[PDB]
Amino acid sequence: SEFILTSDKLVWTYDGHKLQIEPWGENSLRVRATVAPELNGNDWALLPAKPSTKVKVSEFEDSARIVNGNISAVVNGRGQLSFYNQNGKLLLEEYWRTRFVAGQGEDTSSKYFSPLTHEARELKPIQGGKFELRARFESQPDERIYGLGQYQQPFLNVKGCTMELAQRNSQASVPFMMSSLGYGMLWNNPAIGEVSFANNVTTWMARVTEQLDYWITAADTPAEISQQYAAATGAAPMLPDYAAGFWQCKLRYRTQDELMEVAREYKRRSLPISVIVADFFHWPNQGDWCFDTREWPDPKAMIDELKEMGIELMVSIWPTVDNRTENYKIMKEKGYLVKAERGVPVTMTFLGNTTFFDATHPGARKYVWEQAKKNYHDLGIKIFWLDEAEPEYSVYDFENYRYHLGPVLEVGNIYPRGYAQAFYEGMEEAGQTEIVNLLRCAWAGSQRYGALVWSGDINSTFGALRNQLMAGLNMGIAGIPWWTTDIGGFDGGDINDPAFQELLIRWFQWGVFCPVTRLHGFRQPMEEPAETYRDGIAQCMTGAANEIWSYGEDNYAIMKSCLELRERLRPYVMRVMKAAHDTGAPVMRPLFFDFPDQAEAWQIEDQYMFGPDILVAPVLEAGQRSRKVWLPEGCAWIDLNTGARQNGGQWCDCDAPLEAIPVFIREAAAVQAELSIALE
Amino acid sequence: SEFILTSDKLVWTYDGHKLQIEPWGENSLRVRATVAPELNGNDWALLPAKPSTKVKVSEFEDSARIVNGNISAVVNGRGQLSFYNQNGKLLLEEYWRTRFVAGQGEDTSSKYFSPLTHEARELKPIQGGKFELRARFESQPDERIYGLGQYQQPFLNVKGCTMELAQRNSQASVPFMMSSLGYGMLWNNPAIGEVSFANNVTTWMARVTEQLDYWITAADTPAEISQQYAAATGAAPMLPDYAAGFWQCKLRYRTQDELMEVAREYKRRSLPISVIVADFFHWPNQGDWCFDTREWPDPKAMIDELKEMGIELMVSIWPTVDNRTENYKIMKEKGYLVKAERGVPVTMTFLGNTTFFDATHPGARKYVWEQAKKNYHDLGIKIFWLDEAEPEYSVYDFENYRYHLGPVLEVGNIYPRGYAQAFYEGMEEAGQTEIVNLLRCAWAGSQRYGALVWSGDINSTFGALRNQLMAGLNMGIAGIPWWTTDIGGFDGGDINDPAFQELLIRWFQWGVFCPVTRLHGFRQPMEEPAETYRDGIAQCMTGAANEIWSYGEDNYAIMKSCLELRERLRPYVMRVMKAAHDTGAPVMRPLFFDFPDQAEAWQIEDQYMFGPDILVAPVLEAGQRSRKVWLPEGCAWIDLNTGARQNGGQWCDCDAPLEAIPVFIREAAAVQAELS
Amino acid sequence: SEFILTSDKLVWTYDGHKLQIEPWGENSLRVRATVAPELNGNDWALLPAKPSTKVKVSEFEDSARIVNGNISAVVNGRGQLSFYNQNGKLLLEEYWRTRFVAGQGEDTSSKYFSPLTHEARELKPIQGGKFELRARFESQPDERIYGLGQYQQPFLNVKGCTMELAQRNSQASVPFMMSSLGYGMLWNNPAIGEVSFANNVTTWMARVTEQLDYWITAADTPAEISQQYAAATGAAPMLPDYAAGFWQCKLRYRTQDELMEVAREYKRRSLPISVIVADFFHWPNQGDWCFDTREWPDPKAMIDELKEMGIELMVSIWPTVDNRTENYKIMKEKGYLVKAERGVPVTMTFLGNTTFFDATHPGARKYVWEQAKKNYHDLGIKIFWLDEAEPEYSVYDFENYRYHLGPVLEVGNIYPRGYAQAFYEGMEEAGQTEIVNLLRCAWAGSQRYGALVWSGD
Ligand SMILES: O[C@@H]1[C@@H](O)[C@@H](O)OC[C@H]1O
Ligand SMILES: O[C@@H]1[C@@H](O)[C@@H](O)OC[C@H]1O
Repeated sequence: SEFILTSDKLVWTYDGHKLQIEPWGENSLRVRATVAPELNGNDWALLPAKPSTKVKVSEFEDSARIVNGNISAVVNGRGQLSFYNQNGKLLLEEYWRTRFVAGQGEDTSSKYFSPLTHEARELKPIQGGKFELRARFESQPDERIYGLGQYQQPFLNVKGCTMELAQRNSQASVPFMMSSLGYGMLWNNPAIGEVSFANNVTTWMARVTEQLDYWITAADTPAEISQQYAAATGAAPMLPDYAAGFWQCKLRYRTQDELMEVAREYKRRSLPISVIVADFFHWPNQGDWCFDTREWPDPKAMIDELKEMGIELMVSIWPTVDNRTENYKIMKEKGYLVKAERGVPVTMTFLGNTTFFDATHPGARKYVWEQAKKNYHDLGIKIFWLDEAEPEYSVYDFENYRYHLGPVLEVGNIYPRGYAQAFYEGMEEAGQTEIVNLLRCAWAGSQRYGALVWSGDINSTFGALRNQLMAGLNMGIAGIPWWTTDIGGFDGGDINDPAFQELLIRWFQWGVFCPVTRLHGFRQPMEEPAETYRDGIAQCMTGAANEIWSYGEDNYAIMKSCLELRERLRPYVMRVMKAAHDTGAPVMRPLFFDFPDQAEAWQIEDQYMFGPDILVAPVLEAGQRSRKVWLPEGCAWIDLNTGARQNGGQWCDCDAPLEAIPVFIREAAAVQAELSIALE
Repeated sequence: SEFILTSDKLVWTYDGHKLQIEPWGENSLRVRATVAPELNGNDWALLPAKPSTKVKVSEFEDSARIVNGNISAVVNGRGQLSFYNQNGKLLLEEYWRTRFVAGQGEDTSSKYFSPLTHEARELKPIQGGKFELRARFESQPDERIYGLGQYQQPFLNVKGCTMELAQRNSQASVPFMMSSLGYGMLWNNPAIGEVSFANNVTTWMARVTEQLDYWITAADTPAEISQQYAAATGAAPMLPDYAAGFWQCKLRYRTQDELMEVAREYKRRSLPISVIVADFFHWPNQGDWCFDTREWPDPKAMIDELKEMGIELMVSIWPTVDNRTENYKIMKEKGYLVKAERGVPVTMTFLGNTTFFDATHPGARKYVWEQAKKNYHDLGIKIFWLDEAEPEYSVYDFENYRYHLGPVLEVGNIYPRGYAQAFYEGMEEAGQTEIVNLLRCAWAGSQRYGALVWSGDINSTFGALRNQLMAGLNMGIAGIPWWTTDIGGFDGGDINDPAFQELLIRWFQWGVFCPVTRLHGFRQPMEEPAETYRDGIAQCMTGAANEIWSYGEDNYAIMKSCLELRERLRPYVMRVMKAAHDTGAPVMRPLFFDFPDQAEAWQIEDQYMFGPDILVAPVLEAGQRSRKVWLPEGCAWIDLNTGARQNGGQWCDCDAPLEAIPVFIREAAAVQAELS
Repeated sequence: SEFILTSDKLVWTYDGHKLQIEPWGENSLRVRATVAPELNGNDWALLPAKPSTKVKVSEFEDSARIVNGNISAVVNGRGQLSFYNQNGKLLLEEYWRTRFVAGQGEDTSSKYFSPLTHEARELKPIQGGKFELRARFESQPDERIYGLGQYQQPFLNVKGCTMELAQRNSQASVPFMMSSLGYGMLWNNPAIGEVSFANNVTTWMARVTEQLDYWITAADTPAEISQQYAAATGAAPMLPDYAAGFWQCKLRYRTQDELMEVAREYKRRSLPISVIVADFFHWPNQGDWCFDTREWPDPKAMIDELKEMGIELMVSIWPTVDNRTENYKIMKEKGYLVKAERGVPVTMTFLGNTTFFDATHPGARKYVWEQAKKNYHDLGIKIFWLDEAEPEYSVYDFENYRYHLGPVLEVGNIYPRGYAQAFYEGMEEAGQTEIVNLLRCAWAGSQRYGALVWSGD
């Protein structure tokens, strides 16, 4: 057992195991461990640390301590690590269950004493290869845990849940967690694996990795933890003003004329609309990244007319390259494609045999961007829909694929970040200052590349709606403030069905109070294409209509008033977006973000704060026409739908007719005067 | 998608996947699934089923259904399975998250619709080999889960916990679970893996296996579930009388004279003592399985004097075979040893380079038994301490070891069952009835081989005591009624330390109300052997004394009264042991076993029932001199220590002086008269 | 298909596969290939090359060519490589059997056209890991092949033989071959593997590696090839004069008295004797690296008398460290031991449970040297018997052991070179010139560390 200490770094070593703990921003430490000769140069999501104020390394009781403001790490003589805040409260301790550790007998008075033989930093060597990593920590009885990204499950607090650390359609692993004990932790490792916050033990796992790497931070409030995390992995940029308005989309406007008729119809009805969208397969083949001139005869004319109308066009980008295209040949020559480890060299079989571009290859990123620049951005398109961003392998056999940076098992989760990066850096280089792209997935730090994330191809049910609410709130805690969904969900909504229409309205009403308000879906009844193939290329179907007038008159009136409300909220939304850019605060956030000292704020999962001034209580059940709403203590609240003033610190039994979900405004906030509050 | 239905069997198939559901005892079904050409012949823990008269297989719309009494299974046209009780209530449903399944689009109105692509029955092919199995089930927000064996954790209800399906010192995987929703389930698969009862999904995993195999049972009460499980995997036999008395042990009586002096001191003071124990390294070398005559000059004379005193001798058995022994040579010739897949052919390095005998090899079982028969059983020893039963690899690299029945990844967890079987079958064939052996580990069905399990080499702390209460209760739920601990814990207790002495008293008081009352440990200050080596063989140390007079007179009086109390309890213990044999009920039970209709019985984890008539509320903290005790509704309760009558259905603040823990007797139960 | 050419380097690339060919000494080329982003910094046995002044790089038709004195490499537009001497004679040709390669159809008039689909440079990805390498070359009907090291087989010419690229007691993989066609080739890769010079195809194999790396040289005579190889991997030093005399040894002189009785009896009979040897287990325990004073009560007096007699003492060094020793404890603390990947942490069980010192770890080399220096070299011992140099695992499960430089599968064969290096560098640092140590095993370049190899048990 040997400490190698300096005035601002704590190293411990035994039998080739090196543990290194150091400052990494105010109130924060980075922890790395390896059994390789040295630590490698991989920083993954961590940006360079701003030098720390008042770091102190010391020795006591055969241990070493490193303090960095509000956090301290204690490594004992057996190499066992625990973290404390400035008040001496335990935040996080390693889980050890051994009788012999670091060449020493374990202390029999400790819960660490056990014949089971579990290590807290298990770097299990893979034969012929690298290491399978398990980092074990003790569970704590009181601990509530948030963040981790976007998971399809009805749990805000994920203590007791196990999350796959992998990217799949409708899932985003963004492995920053925030704990009710007053710390946050980033698992700074893009390897395929798992995090289980089991009641009996916390275990983070990487299938293949070179070393343990995580970042841990402490503060007295959630807001400070979020700010410290944004300083560590990057701030969201400022949202462009157009992105706070209404986004109209469906699967799919098949032609220029079809898309333009929808846009004109919105303007004819004097309805708000800021973005309209050309979904996938508007192109000749996958990997061409251009409009098919047969269905889209004059894209610049479309874009020019849309600009007169005050509407931005977004276009679908797919990361797939079909093996019959010119770009396949060139990208294959240059090694810009992902590779199958075994079997046929095809990563996806949707409407052709395609291979994903390698978003971890800087050359590939630049190649794909410059195709998009030439064929889209140069025409005035300022938003890209970066779909299939995981990427969506036809079969998720992560072991069978390899990237520029290594096997998908080792580096796979960073793919969506690189995909976002390709377009952000490219667009910034082309002179665009405010950049937002719609990403289906993300990793830690994706926020810095202007990633507006949406929750993918979920089904159209109340079950899904509930899952999306939890996922979006957890995404915000994981540092992704720009987040949205397909209003109505993606799959299964028949436009004539009363059950789906009710879901649509509830989801739309929630959508008004999401970071971005975006209507999209694959509506039934679907329509097969006229011809199944053209030039040997399989043709893409479309769903039914998905405009706000497509669901009858009564529903149109509700959705129209939702659009008008969203317009009135735009100034507030932009203030909250600025605060996200400035402070790392999420836009939609759990009640505990704004009211951390109130017990109920840590228990309630079916309410949230849309910025600091608006309390939202969505309706998550079919048929429900009332619900209970807790009003936080510390201010009075104005009921948006009735104008009644309610004191904080009580439960209200709120009416929830089909026409409105319960929403309350913080009394005397600037947003109160910006809204029209009717008296009923 | 194709159903193949008969009068008593449901089969579903698509793309080589075969799902087979059939009756397996009353109110029970066996579920199997494979992508191999056919199901194999491995039954593992399941005994032959008594034929069910009431089985009914039906087809309706696109689905098929099989009912066996109080359980039914429905399989839809997409091969997705859920279970219901006789009232039609959901017990358990598979977890599917796909857009396409069984050649069909998934229903978009169902929570099963998802692009994530998780199957409920994932048989993932291992390249060049067999399958990595994951069986996924939906979680339920109100589901509380018990059993699974013996885990070193402070949780009775294990909903939210993840348990490793592996055997290590102080852990036993016995993978039967009982749910508060009204079903029990056996994972009938000995593969290394894991069970995660996570809030978001339940996942059972097997690292290497040929097929999915589980057994599920339904009843309106826990008692019926326990009974149905015992019919599935085997009844505990009848406990022999002598096992209900006091078992005296320490690490370690180094000589015949040392052991005999302790027994003589117990008799000199007219104290109860039923079993005395010779711990490990009383032998010349590992794999000799005999007394070393230098320290044990006349074993027959020891056993005869102990018999005159009314005491049975138990002896340590280690499954290790040192490579310098004659038995290593012969066992190596016959192929009766465990094999390392890679590296030096050594499985443990404790006091020698040893290799474990293969408890899954029927020949090796017979060989080891016949050695123990010749050197011990023929002398009159009739209890064996089957230690290191996991077995305790120096390094738990399960992938690096192989048994007769296959790689340890595929079959490893059945080792302790085979180890118990070797001795139980051997002793039965030698004419012994009512067999009991002290096993350190178990698998499903170990109870049928007379396995008294103890919780291994835990530390001597109050934290450990708390874990042991939970583990023992969960072992009973998993069908292991004969269970015990080292009173005082194993490791770290200094006999002169007041703090340890307090723990010892609290643990002893609890041990009186355990299925077996057994004093053991490795007490400080330890003593190194005089000679480190003798004939090149590393010599084993000892701990300090561990007799009831070794901790002063005040503690002596307390433990003496504990032994006298245990003797008065013996007829009740034998009644509860017979009930365990007859009905599969545990001996130490969670409150919900006897009071399943009462909410508090499913919440309280620091009280339990010692049989149906005694409520026990252990003191689990240093310095504590009182505690809250919930008294179940439906009977009056008699305070064991005051004789006071208390009505059921209330919380009482109970006196808990150092000299007694709170214990209550069901009013008018036969044991009331027996105890005062 | 793309060539990236400079005046002294040929690079070809397609789909991330990079092939790099460059001069590496007179009449010699280095060949490397990888599918990683770039070539790594591992040179293994190759010393830095003296600059070649007349190197000529050209492109013609769809091909490219690099000439360096007596050798030239030609790479066609499909990335297929062949070597020629100054007379235009074919030396070595890659083995390809495909219908489609480097994005192009294969030529149907060539023996390379085949549905079999074998590549000459097969970097087969290991799932979650690195690469399994096979480098295939055409066999040639009258090629005779020599070198490769020390194999227990009655064949000087090894055309038609298959040699394991692994170290075992009585075997040494030193993977430099000399062909009768007039070239030499070093497989500059320490991975566990195989070289088969089969009549139908030549295949070099590496179980685990990051990249292909070999060195190839051409000349009109063997003597020139041997000279060019010594310039590439290092010259043997000058042998000390005592090493040409008679070395007397047995298993084993157990005591100081027994050894000295033999030495004196050689002198009493007026017989020549230059070296006498103390074999293994003259020490208290494995990893102590000192005389046991019970059997060897005054080592200084022994060495001084042998010096008067004109005799050098050599002593047995074992690389094993028994787990009861003080050096085990310290070497474990510092990470200076070889590690088992699975199972008991024991690499050899001969007369105790021992773990090998990691001869690929620079710190461990220095640690073991300094023990031998304190206990042997400071007393006047000038020769070390570096036994068990493979090292001799009780079980040769190469997949189950890992070194400082990586898994034994990737780097294992360089261990005996590091073991030699530890003592050579240490003795040189202590002021000794003309160093010779008795090594049981070797890799390419072991000669530069004064390695007198013997053929084992
Ligand atoms: O949102 C959808 C996206 O997730 C993908 O499946 O491509 C079509 C889009 O409509
Ligand atoms: O209980 C102990 C057992 O678990 C093992 O370690 O052998 C010695 C016994 O005292």
